[PDB]
Amino acid sequence: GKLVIWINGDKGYNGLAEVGKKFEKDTGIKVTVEHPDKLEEKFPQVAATGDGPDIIFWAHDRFGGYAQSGLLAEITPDKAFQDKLYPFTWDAVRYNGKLIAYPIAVEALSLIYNKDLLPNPPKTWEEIPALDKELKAKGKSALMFNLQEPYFTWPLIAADGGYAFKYENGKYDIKDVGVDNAGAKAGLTFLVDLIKNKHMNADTDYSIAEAAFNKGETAMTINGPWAWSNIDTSKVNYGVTVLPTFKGQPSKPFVGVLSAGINAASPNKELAKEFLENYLLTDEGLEAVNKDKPLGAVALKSYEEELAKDPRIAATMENAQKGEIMPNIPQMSAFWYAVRTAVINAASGRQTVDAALAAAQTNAAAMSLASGKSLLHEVDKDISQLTQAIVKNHKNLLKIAQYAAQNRRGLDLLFWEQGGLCKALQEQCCFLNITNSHVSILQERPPLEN
Amino acid sequence: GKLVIWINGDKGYNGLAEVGKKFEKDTGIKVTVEHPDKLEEKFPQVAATGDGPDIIFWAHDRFGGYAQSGLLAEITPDKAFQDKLYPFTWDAVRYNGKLIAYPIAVEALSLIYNKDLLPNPPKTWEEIPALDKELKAKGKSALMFNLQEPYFTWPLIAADGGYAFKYENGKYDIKDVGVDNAGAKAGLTFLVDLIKNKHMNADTDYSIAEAAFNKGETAMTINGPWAWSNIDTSKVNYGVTVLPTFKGQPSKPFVGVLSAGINAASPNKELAKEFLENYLLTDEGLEAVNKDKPLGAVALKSYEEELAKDPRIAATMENAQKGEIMPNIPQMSAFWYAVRTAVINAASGRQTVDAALAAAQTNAAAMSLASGKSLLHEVDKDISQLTQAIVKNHKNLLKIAQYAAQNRRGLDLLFWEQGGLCKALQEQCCFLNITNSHVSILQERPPLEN
Amino acid sequence: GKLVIWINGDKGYNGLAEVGKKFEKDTGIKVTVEHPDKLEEKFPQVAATGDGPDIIFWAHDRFGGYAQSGLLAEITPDKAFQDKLYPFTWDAVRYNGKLIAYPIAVEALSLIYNKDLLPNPPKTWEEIPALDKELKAKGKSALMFNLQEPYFTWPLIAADGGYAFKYENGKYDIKDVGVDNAGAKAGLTFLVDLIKNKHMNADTDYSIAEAAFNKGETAMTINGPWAWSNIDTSKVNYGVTVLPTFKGQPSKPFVGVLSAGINAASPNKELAKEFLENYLLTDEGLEAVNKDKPLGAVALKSYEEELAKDPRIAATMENAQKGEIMPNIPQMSAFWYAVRTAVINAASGRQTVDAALAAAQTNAAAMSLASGKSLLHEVDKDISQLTQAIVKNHKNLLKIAQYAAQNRRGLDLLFWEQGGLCKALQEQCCFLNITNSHVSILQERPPLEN
Ligand SMILES: OC[C@H]1O[C@H](O[C@H]2[C@H](O)[C@@H](O)[C@@H](O)O[C@@H]2CO)[C@H](O)[C@@H](O)[C@@H]1O
Ligand SMILES: OC[C@H]1O[C@H](O[C@H]2[C@H](O)[C@@H](O)[C@@H](O)O[C@@H]2CO)[C@H](O)[C@@H](O)[C@@H]1O
Ligand SMILES: OC[C@H]1O[C@H](O[C@H]2[C@H](O)[C@@H](O)[C@@H](O)O[C@@H]2CO)[C@H](O)[C@@H](O)[C@@H]1O
Ligand SMILES: [Cl-]
Ligand SMILES: [Cl-]
Repeated sequence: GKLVIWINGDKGYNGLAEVGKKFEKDTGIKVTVEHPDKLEEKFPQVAATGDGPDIIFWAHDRFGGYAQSGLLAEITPDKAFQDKLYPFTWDAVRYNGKLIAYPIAVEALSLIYNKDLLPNPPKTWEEIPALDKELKAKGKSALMFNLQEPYFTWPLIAADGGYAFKYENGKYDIKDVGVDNAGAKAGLTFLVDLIKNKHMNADTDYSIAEAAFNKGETAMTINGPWAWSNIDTSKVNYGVTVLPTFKGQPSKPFVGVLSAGINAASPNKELAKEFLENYLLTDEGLEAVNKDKPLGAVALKSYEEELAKDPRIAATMENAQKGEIMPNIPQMSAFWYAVRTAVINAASGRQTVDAALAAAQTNAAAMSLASGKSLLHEVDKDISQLTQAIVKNHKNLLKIAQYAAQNRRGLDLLFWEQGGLCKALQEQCCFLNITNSHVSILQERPPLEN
Repeated sequence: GKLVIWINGDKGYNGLAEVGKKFEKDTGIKVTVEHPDKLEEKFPQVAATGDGPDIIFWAHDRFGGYAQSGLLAEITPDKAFQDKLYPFTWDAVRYNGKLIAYPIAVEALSLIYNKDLLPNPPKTWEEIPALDKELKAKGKSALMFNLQEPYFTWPLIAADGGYAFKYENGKYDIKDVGVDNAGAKAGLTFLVDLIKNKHMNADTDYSIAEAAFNKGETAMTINGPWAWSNIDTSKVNYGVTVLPTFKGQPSKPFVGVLSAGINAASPNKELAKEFLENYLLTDEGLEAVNKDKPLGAVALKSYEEELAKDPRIAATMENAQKGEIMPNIPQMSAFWYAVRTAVINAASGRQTVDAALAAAQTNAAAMSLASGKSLLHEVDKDISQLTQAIVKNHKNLLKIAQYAAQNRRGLDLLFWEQGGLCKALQEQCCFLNITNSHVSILQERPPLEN
Repeated sequence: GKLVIWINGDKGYNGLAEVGKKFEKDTGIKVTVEHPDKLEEKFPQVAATGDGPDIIFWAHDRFGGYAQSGLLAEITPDKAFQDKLYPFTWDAVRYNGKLIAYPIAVEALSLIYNKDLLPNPPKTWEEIPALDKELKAKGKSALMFNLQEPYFTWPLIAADGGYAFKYENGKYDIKDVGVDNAGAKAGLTFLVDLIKNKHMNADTDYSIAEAAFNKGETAMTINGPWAWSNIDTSKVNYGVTVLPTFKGQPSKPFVGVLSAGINAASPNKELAKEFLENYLLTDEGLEAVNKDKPLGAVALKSYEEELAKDPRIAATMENAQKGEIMPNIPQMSAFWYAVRTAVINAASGRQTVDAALAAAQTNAAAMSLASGKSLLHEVDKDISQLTQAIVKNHKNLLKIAQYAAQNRRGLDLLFWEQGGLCKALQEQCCFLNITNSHVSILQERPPLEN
């Protein structure tokens, strides 16, 4: 009989906490916003047991999976309301020919540079290397951004050719991935060469890249609206514009439409519908959240009209224009996971651009029972070994125990006219009651081939 | 040169032990019947190594898999003998266009109620809730049955729509499952609501549900022929009739034809053929087993004629009539496993009806090497941790040992004119020979990514 | 700026070490040959990280996989050079319609017998049993060979029908395997019957079978050119001829074209091209390696002309003629692995010919997330158990520690006018600083279902 919302801790939550009050005293219903880590992973797990938030906030790309796993309820926006929001963002939230989430805003990474250290930014990726040179001599760097999430480097990977799944005739092809073609390699190798050439680090993430640009330690960065807020507060004269090109090709970023979905396990299913339909998705609702952390190109037509006239937003849309709309299909988590590994491995040097990118593709396929078996049998040789080790420790323990007991025996004899050892020290007596049941249980332990 | 049969401990084994004697002294060949737990799982494992019984008894549904795994021999019933048994039960035991087992009897769950506590039983599922109310007030309950095996609750899941695989044009479609559609959810949610509303328990199984109906603690129950025996012995006036309806739809139970198969690793392959063809599948053979535990609608035409005129049997057939014939395809074990998990999870509340039922479906598909890899790598982070723990224990052990040795040192000095410690206590000396080889082996331990 | 080659330790490496010198002083570039165990497995792993050899030597069958994993560079043999080598061996090294390795020689197992113990060899498999009888009476055996690698017994498995993948219309069909058909079983059962009948052992490998034939302990053996060298040195009058027939059918051996590939991670990519194109693949290059360990039917036309006139080579080609060319497709490692398991299991009796051969086939398919899950959950019940065991050991350790400390306490009291225990023994004091951090870490340990 309440209402709980979940949003990314990197978005305008306190701003949503406000619209969360408008609902409370104007409806009485207590709204509560939460922002946990690994949100996209947590929800599906807690939601699966009937727990979790009534409303979930995340990009549309991973909703199809939550829907496939049957975790949310189909929303029912009255044919009228559907015309308050842009049609293209409605599709982004329509899975299996049905609506599964309320689009909130359109996001697209952009190129943020500090006009005070770089009045004129680079129009090409190819020149950042030599540009970083000049700045490194001055103490700072040229470009810094999160290298932990494929989301950021992907725009470069797609630039010269890379692509998730081919959208063949209004239908994405799962057997048609393109994470390991020419364009792909090209992009990744360049990015890596950047780290290889000390222009970039790899242990670098979000808080690391964010704190650096904001401290003026770097001239460039790649992010989305939500960031702008913290830069303003940092009094650094920044500028938002189109992303650099690669091999003459514009960086193709993956665009996502942040959405609000309704936990199928939710009892307050209408409370939500009305909170989003009549409280959030309003010009004054989108605004409160925006004052907290820029949403970008909101879906509400009325609000986008006086938001689109802003350069930071115009550039975000040009970027999304240059990019592609993320797919819905449940095969995203995999895809994304595949690319996270490639990028991290290739960058960390644990893999090669050619090797990493290949794995990504080939691995998107089914593993034989054989491997599962081999895997199985393998872990056995393993577990078994831990056992004997454990088992052995027990015995030795015992050998030590008896040894101790014996010594203690001689003591009691020395302190006999005292009452043995414990009585002569006038202290609580100790006791070697030693027993390890699991020791045996682990020996019986049937084979894992069952 | 002998002969061994395996049957479920819940069926008429001692009755088969008798026909097992008719074979012995009338052929000399010693027959032996066994009934182990997890029979359907055990056989494939022991049979795989050439061990196990010459003859196996279980429902036809899982024989295709034993045949696929190449565990049984094709039977050779002479075109004449095939007309002693009902044609429809012959199909149930024909895989890949070949015969793999001898059908014994047709089984179909029914509704058993105690006429003395409920003269008139419920014709609908929807009324058991309120009916359980009246009885709970009297001390007993309304319905109780095994909730550990999908077999029992399935009739409800299929009732309003659920289905294993769609039989498209004389061919079952593996890509066409129906464990997560409307009818499915409907049924499961109701069943769960029954437990949710304290009308039913979930930790409840066979022996629990069987002992309750037989003790008169409950008015209803769902089972098959084999059960009737123990009720008779319990002097409870029971009645067997059609299963209740759900949403106006009759509970569709999965019918199985208990069969006898021949271990391909069997040397006494003809001994079997003749034991089943000329000793078991005879009116007097089926009868002996029947006196032990009701087989149901046997396959032997002659015996079914004077068995079908029995209400308990008429109702069993009406039930099977209302239901569907179980598929042969090796993809049953999976399917069944999928539903066992759904039902147990949904009931125990560990999952939701919508979440559980979905898993069942989506999981019937292939997992990426990625997951296998992720899984792999994951278990590593794990195993490794156990190591260091183990490893650490060893060291501490040693620290303790030396500590002990030292103390012992001072003792020998106190009891020096005695011969040290051991000599003064005049007892076998203890010894700290401490060594854990596996400790190192576990350190070397290559990564699991190989 | 160097150059490293990897070849099997069972081939002519020192011979290649020589041609490795011709390159050095005639180019200055230092060449180094290595021969590690599990080469085919090692390379893909080290090559994946950018390490490993610039050139890899192994049969063509597993190159497609290295290419699929993107581990080698496409070679560029000038249209002219391609006519120095036999066209059929060029195909063997062409994957995805591109060249990935330089063919070196064509290999095909043969039948080696000691003319001095068996002037006339068996033309059929069926007679070795009774022939082994006569010889066993004389102290020796009839046939001995490596039973650890499917490569050797495969010629028998394919003889009467077995086959990897069906080559349908210039295209191998992955869904069309034939490791579990009639011919297959036939062959395997016979082979096994050979061991079952004490004519053959199963713990038998290469060094075991090689040392026996060379010591004159056996009259026959199955191997390839590389072997001949060691027999010559052993002064045993051997003979190389066609393989025995099975059920009237000639043993169909799998032929491989030993090839040299170029690590895609290689900086000396041209150094290689020139080492193989102008130094190795020359009549004098092939020769140096040949003096070390027979290559067989080399690919260099000029050298094959005066090599083919040799009986050992004529017979090798007749054998390959009777056999089939190994496929390129990455699905070989699996296939091979599948057959290694079948043969070892069937032979060791851990499985039956019918059961083992089936697994091989059915397992070449995808495993459900279910199994992965079941597997997962299963390992949990496992890991968890090891924990509590470990955990328990810790506690007991502690109980022992305190016990020890206490005893020590009484000692210090006995040796008080000495300075306690440590001071009376005038030795470094011991210390029970006991702490197992992982103990807790392992308790927190989230479930593996994440
Ligand atoms: O990097 C993989 C990740 O990419 C996208 O997530 C973005 C999200 O859309 C943005 O709104 C912002 O919060 O940052 C995320 C990356 O940190 C996908 O939407 C997401 O599913 C995927 O895992
Ligand atoms: O619950 C899954 C289970 O269902 C069927 O097994 C029945 C069997 O047919 C009956 O004869 C009786 O013994 O009880 C079983 C359930 O306990 C399937 O035949 C079986 O394969 C499946 O696992
Ligand atoms: O037994 C499986 C194994 O077979 C073939 O390997 C042969 C190789 O071709 C020969 O040149 C020689 O070295 O011995 C090997 C078997 O020990 C396949 O080429 C190989 O991939 C496969 O694993
Ligand atoms: Cl002690
Ligand atoms: Cl331990």
